[PDB]
Amino acid sequence: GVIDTSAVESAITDGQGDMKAIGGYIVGALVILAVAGLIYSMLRKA
Repeated sequence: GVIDTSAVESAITDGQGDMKAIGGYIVGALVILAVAGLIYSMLRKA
């Protein structure tokens, strides 16, 4: 019958399992591709 010591286990128990493991790699690849776009910026002459 605890209303706070047990809460800390709840977060661990409920950390977050739902496509977060495989899904995290998919978003990471999108960020590297945006970096290549800067090369076209040379045409801007800035």
